[PDB]
Amino acid sequence: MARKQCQVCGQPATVRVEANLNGRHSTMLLCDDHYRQLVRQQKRTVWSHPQFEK
Ligand SMILES: [Zn+2]
Repeated sequence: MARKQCQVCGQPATVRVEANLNGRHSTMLLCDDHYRQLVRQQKRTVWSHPQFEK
């Protein structure tokens, strides 16, 4: 129950983000673009792309 929307914008959140805080399951709802932007803030872990590689 308790329908929540994107906490940033009033659009339907297609992504459910479950964050653990001291065991507490925090359910944060964001749109896809927001979530991608959020993960983007965390930098990129293991990503390789040819820059001058052939
Ligand atoms: Zn949104």
